[PDB]
Amino acid sequence: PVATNGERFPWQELRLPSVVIPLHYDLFVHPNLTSLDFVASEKIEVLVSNATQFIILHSKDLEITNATLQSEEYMKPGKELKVLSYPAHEQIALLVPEKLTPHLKYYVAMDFQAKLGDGFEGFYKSTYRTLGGETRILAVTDFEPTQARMAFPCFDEPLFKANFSIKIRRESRHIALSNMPKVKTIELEGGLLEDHFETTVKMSTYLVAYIVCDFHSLSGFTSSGVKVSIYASPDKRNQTHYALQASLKLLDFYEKYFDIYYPLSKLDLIAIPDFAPGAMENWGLITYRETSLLFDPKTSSASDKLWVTRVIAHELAHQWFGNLVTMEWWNDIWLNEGFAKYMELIAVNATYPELQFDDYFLNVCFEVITKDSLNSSRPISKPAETPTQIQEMFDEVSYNKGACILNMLKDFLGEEKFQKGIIQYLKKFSYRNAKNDDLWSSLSNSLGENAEVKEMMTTWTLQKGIPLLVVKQDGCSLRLQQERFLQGQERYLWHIPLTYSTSSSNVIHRHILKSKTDTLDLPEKTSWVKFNVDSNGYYIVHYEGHGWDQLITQLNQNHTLLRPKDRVGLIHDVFQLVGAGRLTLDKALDMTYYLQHETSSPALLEGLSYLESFYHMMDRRNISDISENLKRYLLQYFKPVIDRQSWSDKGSVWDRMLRSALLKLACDLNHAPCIQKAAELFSQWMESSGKLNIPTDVLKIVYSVGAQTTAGWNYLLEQYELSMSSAEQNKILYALSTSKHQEKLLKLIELGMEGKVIKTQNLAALLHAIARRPKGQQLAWDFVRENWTHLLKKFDLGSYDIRMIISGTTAHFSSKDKLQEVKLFFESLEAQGSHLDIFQTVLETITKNIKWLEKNLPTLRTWLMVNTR
Ligand SMILES: *[C@@H]1O[C@H](CO)[C@@H](O[C@@H]2O[C@H](CO)[C@@H](O)[C@H](O)[C@H]2NC(C)=O)[C@H](O)[C@H]1NC(C)=O
Ligand SMILES: *[C@@H]1O[C@H](CO)[C@@H](O[C@@H]2O[C@H](CO)[C@@H](O)[C@H](O)[C@H]2NC(C)=O)[C@H](O)[C@H]1NC(C)=O
Ligand SMILES: *[C@@H]1O[C@H](CO)[C@@H](O)[C@H](O)[C@H]1NC(C)=O
Ligand SMILES: *[C@@H]1O[C@H](CO)[C@@H](O)[C@H](O)[C@H]1NC(C)=O
Ligand SMILES: N[C@@H](CCCC[NH3+])C(=O)O
Ligand SMILES: [Zn+2]
Repeated sequence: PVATNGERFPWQELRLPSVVIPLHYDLFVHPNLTSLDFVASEKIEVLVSNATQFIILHSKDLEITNATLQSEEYMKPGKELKVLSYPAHEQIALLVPEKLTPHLKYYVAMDFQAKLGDGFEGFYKSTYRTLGGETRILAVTDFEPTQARMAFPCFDEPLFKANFSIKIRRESRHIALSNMPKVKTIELEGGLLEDHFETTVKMSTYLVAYIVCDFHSLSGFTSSGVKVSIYASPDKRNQTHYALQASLKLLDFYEKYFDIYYPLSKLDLIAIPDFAPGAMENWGLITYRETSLLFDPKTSSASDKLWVTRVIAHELAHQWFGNLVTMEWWNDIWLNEGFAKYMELIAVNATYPELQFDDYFLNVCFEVITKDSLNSSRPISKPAETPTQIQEMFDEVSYNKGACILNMLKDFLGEEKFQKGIIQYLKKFSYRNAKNDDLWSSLSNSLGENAEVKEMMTTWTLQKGIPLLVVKQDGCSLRLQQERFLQGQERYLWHIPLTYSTSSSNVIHRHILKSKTDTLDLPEKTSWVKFNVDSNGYYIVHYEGHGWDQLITQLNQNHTLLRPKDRVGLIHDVFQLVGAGRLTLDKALDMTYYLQHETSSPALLEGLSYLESFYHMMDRRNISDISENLKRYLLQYFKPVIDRQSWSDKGSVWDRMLRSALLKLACDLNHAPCIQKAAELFSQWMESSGKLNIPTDVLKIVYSVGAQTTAGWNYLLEQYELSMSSAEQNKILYALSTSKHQEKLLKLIELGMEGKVIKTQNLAALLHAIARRPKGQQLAWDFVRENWTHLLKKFDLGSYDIRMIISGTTAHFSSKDKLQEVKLFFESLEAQGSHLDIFQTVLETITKNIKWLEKNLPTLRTWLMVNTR
C-alpha cells in the first residue's frame, strides 16, 4: 500500500531492491547561511541488472522539484519522472514511462531543496562564539547511519558504494570542505563562488561530508605525504597544535602497521561547535566535538590529553576499519566500531606509550562486562531494521565488547600472526564490503592441522552475556566448570581460551576449553593458582574452597608476586562476585586492606573506586551511619598517600590521574585541609580576575569548591560563557553541578534546554551529572519524566543523547518505590516512546541495585564498625 496524497507503492520492504545499482553521484549543494537553507541538484549513474518499471531510493524531508532519467543506451536528454514519496520507509519511488533494460547505464537526476536541520543530524546549522562575543554560523553534515538521505536523495545503504563528485556554492566570507581535495574555485556572476572537489573513491553514502564555515587551519604533512590539517574557529587555532602532532604520528603508524596507504591526498580534522557524536570518520574530513580534538595546556589536563589522543587515534583507524572496508549492513556495525575501538590500544600504546593507555584499556573491558552480566544484554552481532534500532546498535557492546574479544583473540594468536591477520583482511576487501564471518575467516587463516578459531569467535559474537569460570582445587587436580555469568541462565557454552599461573614458576600456562566441563592436573601441588593473566580475556573466575582466601593472603604478604593486571583483575572479579552472590562482601572489603602497600595506580585507583562507590550509594540513600563511617575509613586509611599529593601537575600520566583522583576524594569527603587549599586557590583565581593559574589537575576540584558560595558559582557561570576553552567549560559545568541549591541546578538544566548559553549537546551529560548528587537526583528525575515530550523534540530517540538522558537519571536508583515510577514511566513511553533496549536494562539495573543492598547492606555496616574498633 502507500501514500502520500494518493496512488500506491511498488515496494513494501524498508531495504532497497538490488535491481537498481548506483555507480556514481554527481552532487551539488548551494547552502545559504542567512536564508538558513539549501538548494541542490544531483545526478546518479545507475545500472540495472533486472528489467524494471520503477526506481527505488531513500529521501527524508526533501522537496523534489525535478526528476529525469537520461540515456547512454535509450533516449537523448531527457525523459521526465513520476515522483512517489513513501515517508513511513523514508523512501521515494521513481516512475518510468517504459520498462528499463538489464545491463545498461542510466542517469537519474533531481533538483531538491530544504532548510538546514535543527538537529545534530543531516545537513545541519551550528554556531559558535568569537573572542569578541560574536555569534557565527556554519553548515555541516552528519550522516551515519541513515541521515545521508536527509541531505540528498540516494541509495542509503552501507553496501551501495560509489564515487561522489561534490560541488559547493558559497559566499567569499566562507570556505567549503568535503571529503576530497579542491580542484578549482570558479567565481560566479554576482560574486558568489563555487568549489569543485576531487571525485571520491568508492565509498558508502554515510561517509559523504561537506561544510561551509570560516574556520582557520593548521597544516602539516605525514612522512608518506598526506596534508593533515586541523580546523576550528579562528580564535582557537592555538588549541589545534596537539591534534596536528598526534594525527601525524598516528597516520604514519597506521599506514605502516596496516601496510596499506591512506588513499587520499589530504586528511582533515575539524572541531564542530554543535556535534552529537564524539567524532565522525567522514573519509578525508573527520568531524570532532571540540573536547575531542582541541587542547590547551593552560586548561587541559592529563586525562584530557589522553582522551583526545584516544579519539584521534580511534578515528584515523576508521579510515581503514569502516571507510576502506565497510561492514555490509548494520548488524555487523561492530566490525567498524569494535575494531576501531581496539586499534586505539595498539596505536596509542605504539606512538604514545607514555600515556600508558595500556594500564587503562582494561576499564573499557570491565565497564562493558558490567552491562553484559544482565539478561537484558545482547550479542555483538544482532539483526537491525528501523533507523532507531540501528542507532541502538552503537553501544558499549559493538564498541567495547567487540574491542575486548579482539584483544583476547589477539592474545591466543599472537601479535605477529594477528597483525598479519588484518593486513590480509583489509587488503582483501579494500574499497568494498565484508560480512561478520568474513573477518574471522580471514583471521583464522593467517599442515595439515586446521585453525578452527572460527567456531570460537562464533560463540562470542553470536550469544549474549559473558562466561564465569569457577575453579576447584584439590591438591593437583582443578575442576573447571563454566557457566553464564549473571548478576542476581541455561543453554550457553563458550570456546573460552583459558590461562593461569602458579605460585612457583611465574610462567604462563595456556589451555583451551570447549566442553561444559573439564579437569586439569598441576605439575606440583601449589599454594594458589591464578586464571586469566593480565586479565587479557573476556570472562570472570570464581575461586571456591580456599582459592580466594589464598590469593587474598598473598596480596597482604607480598602482592608484587602478582601481576599488576592480575592484581587489578582480582579486585574486579572479587567485587563482581559479591554481586553474583558467590561471595560475601567482607571478603572483598578485606582484600582492600593491602591497598596501603599498593603503588600500581591502576589497581590502587580501581580499589578506591569500589570503596568510593559505596559511599555514593550510602550518600544518595539517606543512610548516614555507613556513609559517615566509610568517609572516616577513607580519610583514615589512605591518608598517607592522600597527604603526599601535590597541587601541581608533575609526574607521569597515572601519577597525575591518581592525584586528581585522590585530592578529589579528599575534598569530596570534606577533608578540612584539602578544601581549605582549594577554597584559597579559587579565591585567588577569582580575586586576581582569572590571572592566577590553577593547575589543570586540580582545576575541576577548585572550581567545584569555589562553587559552594553564591559569589563563586555566579562568577563561574559568567566565566563559562566567556571561556575560549571547551575543556575548561566542561570542568566549569561540572563544578556548577556540585551546588546544593535546587534552583541553581534547575537553572543549569534550563540553560541547557535553551541551548544558547549551554549547548544542547551538553544536556545529557549535564543531567547525568546532577542526577548523581543527592540533591539533584530528584530534580533530575522530575525534569526528564516531566519533559520527555520537549526533549524528544530536541533529540532523536534513540540517540545516544536520549539513551543517556534516560539511564543517566534513573540507572542509579535502588529503592522499590523508584523502580516502580521508572517501570511505570517506561510503560508510559509507549506511543513514540516504546521502545528502547535501554528501557529494559535500566530496570534490570535498578533491581540489581535494590538486591545488592538488602543482600549486602548490613554486611557492609559491620565490616566498617569492626574497623572503628
Ligand atoms: C544567500 O542569500 C543572501 C541574501 O541575504 C545573499 O546575500 C545577498 O546577496 C546579494 C547578491 O550576492 C546581495 O545583493 C545582497 O546585498 C546580499 N545580502 C547581504 C546581507 O549582503 C548571499 O549571496 C547568499 N549566499 C549564498 C552564497 O548563496
Ligand atoms: C571510482 O573509484 C575508484 C576507486 O575506489 C577509482 O579507481 C579505481 O580504484 C581502484 C582501487 O584503488 C584501482 O585499482 C583502479 O585502478 C581504479 N580505476 C581506474 C579506472 O582509475 C575509479 O577511477 C573511480 N571511478 C569513477 C566513476 O570515477
Ligand atoms: C605495546 O607496545 C610495546 C612497544 O612499545 C610492546 O612491547 C607491547 O607488547 C605492546 N602492548 C600490547 C599488549 O599491545
Ligand atoms: C616481598 O616481601 C618481602 C618481605 O618483606 C620483601 O623482602 C621482598 O622485597 C618482597 N619479595 C620480593 C623480593 O619481591
Ligand atoms: N562513527 C562514530 C559514531 C557516531 C554515531 C552517531 N553519528 C564514532 O566513531 O564514534
Ligand atoms: Zn567509531
